[PDB]
Amino acid sequence: YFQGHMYNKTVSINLDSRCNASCDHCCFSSSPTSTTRMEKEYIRELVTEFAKNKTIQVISFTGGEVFLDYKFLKELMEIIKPYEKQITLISNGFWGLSKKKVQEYFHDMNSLNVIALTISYDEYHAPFVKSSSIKNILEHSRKYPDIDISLNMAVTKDKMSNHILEELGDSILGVKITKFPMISVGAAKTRIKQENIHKFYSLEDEDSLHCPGYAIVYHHDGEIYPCCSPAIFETKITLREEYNQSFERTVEKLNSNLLLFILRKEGFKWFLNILKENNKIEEFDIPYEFSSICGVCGSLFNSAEKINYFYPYMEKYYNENF
Amino acid sequence: LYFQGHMYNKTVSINLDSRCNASCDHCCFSSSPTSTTRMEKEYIRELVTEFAKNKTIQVISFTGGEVFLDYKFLKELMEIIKPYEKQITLISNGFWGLSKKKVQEYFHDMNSLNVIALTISYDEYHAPFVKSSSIKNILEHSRKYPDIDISLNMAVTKDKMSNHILEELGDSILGVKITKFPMISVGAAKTRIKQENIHKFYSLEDEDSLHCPGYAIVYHHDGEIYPCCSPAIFETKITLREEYNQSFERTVEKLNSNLLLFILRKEGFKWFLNILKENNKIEEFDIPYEFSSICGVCGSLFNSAEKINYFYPYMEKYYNENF
Ligand SMILES: Nc1ncnc2c1ncn2[C@@H]1O[C@H](CSCC[C@H](N)C(=O)O)[C@@H](O)[C@H]1O
Ligand SMILES: Nc1ncnc2c1ncn2[C@@H]1O[C@H](CSCC[C@H](N)C(=O)O)[C@@H](O)[C@H]1O
Ligand code: SF4
Ligand code: SF4
Ligand code: SF4
Ligand code: SF4
Repeated sequence: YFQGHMYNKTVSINLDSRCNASCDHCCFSSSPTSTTRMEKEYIRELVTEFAKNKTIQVISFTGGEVFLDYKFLKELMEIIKPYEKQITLISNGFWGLSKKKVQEYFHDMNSLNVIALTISYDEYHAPFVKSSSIKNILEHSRKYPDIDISLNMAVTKDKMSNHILEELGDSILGVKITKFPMISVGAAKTRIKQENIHKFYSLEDEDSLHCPGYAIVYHHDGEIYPCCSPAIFETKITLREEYNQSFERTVEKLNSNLLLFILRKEGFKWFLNILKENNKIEEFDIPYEFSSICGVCGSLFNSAEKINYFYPYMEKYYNENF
Repeated sequence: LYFQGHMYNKTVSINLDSRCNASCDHCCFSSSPTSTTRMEKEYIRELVTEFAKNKTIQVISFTGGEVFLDYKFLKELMEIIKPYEKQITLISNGFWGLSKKKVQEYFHDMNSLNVIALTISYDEYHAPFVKSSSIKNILEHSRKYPDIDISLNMAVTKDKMSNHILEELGDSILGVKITKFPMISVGAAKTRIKQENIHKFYSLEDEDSLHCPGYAIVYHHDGEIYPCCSPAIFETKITLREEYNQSFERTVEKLNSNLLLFILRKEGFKWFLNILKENNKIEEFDIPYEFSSICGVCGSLFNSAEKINYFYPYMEKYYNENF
């Protein structure tokens, strides 16, 4: 039906860049002193709109650390509750230190339709959160089979989290664990040696270079991104045109965005072939090797000059097709 | 204009054979190269043809045994499904990863035959039968096929937690969903593993946490049809086959009209446990106080015709009160 929009069923909101941790890989460079965030009242309005929206099924919350201002998170989950939307959360699990706190939060999550909780723990998070805190959360989650539990571990060649998993003991039984490489963005750009980042892809294997898929995120910088990959936040791709924009308008802009249409239909080779034919790979600092497809994305579109360079080619594509 | 009809009709699993190249000490099926339990090949072709033609089934899953052992047969079944465009899932011990030719050829076939998920099982129990490098070859090659969801399932006990297994896989596990899970004490796990080494972190006190993970129809290699994928269901007297040539529509109808399973789903295990507790039947029914999974309660509640029949008057009362 031309505009079918298979992106209006989920939305993510990044509540704050503030975090109790200061992870050396952090794509947001989050820390207790981070000040980037949308205003609380503005977030209440966004959440109220997402709860009332008839197509949205799932609302996800991320940061930063969303459990740091738990009173506000619970307040937003209560706005959604009469509308019966599903909620997902991601956390560093610092709150797991008290088993009593873990029991209160799980009681709330279960009564507020939280269907998934992802806990991030690895050698990068370890200086900030104790292993026992993660174990308390993972162990208590067994009492709530309707909450899908995941453990996400960000790794490098020198920090593969092998001993982290062992210290977690049997608390990880039944938990989906995913170890993933670093995206070279934020604190990972300056605090991690590039040689320690796993390189799985190169500029020549163009057949594997396809975006995994779009998902709308209202970010703590006040912008709107087409996915939640750490790489996207340093790009200049935004779906925001004004302060008070509806989700119908955000979805319409995502579906009519020519760059994103070309990226989805043609893959990253359409853009890489333009830079290669114009001898711009070195001028635009495209890395030869990357840890993920998102690494190409971030390097192609992380400046106004780099994005604008494609505009005459996109205009030609629009005229040729359609 | 039609409210919700039958549930559990969007997926089906078929267990192709109990034969396997491995002889894992935990195996719920007691699979080995000498296992003879299996439905006939032609009978399976008919089942797969019916599932492919079926209007509601979206996903067809294959398991064993080791389904890649008789690759020619598996590929034939996947080819029957192909014109109907159903999604397929596979689970394997990955013994075929030792051969680079098999890895390339099998991934090409899976991608062209709409295989959306492949689960590889590797742990200390599988390790004597399949080399680590074989698993590594499969995981590494899977990166070239991003539309195939890859999972690593590791069966563990207190004495065999598979800690070194993960380390020796290196970075081939990056992006792979790993799940370590405890044992269900069925099959070879009943006699070859000490009960003390099986994790038992679920209890009866977690009454509100006692819910069945969900029903999924399984056409098993013993020729029976089961309402779920748990190794524990085989020991219950809960089955879905009434005759040799039974349609999938009939299997679904039987599952949806099973009053015990309706009550179990809607009310949870506490409905049955509360009846036992009120009449002091927990010890008479050998209900364990601790268990590795909720399926452990299931197995103990319904493992005899007399236990199932004990609930009949209460379920009849429930049907009359509700509906
Ligand atoms: N440079 C980077 N590359 C890859 N993953 C990164 C990253 N920076 C952060 N992440 C991951 O992005 C996820 C969300 S971070 C925000 C949620 C919360 N503070 C948490 O840590 O879970 C975490 O799993 C984190 O490890
Ligand atoms: N007693 C038991 N308890 C729990 N999981 C078991 C089990 N016996 C077998 N399994 C698991 O059931 C799954 C399917 S076994 C059949 C598929 C294939 N041979 C394979 O090993 O993957 C495997 O992950 C296996 O480890
Ligand atoms: S990765 Fe998560 S826990 Fe670590 S600094 Fe970033 S926001 Fe905080
Ligand atoms: S390829 Fe680009 S748009 Fe697609 S998920 Fe990765 S960063 Fe986002
Ligand atoms: S667990 Fe899988 S690989 Fe091991 S014996 Fe059983 S069927 Fe074979
Ligand atoms: S609780 Fe019973 S019916 Fe449900 S999956 Fe486990 S064994 Fe099967």
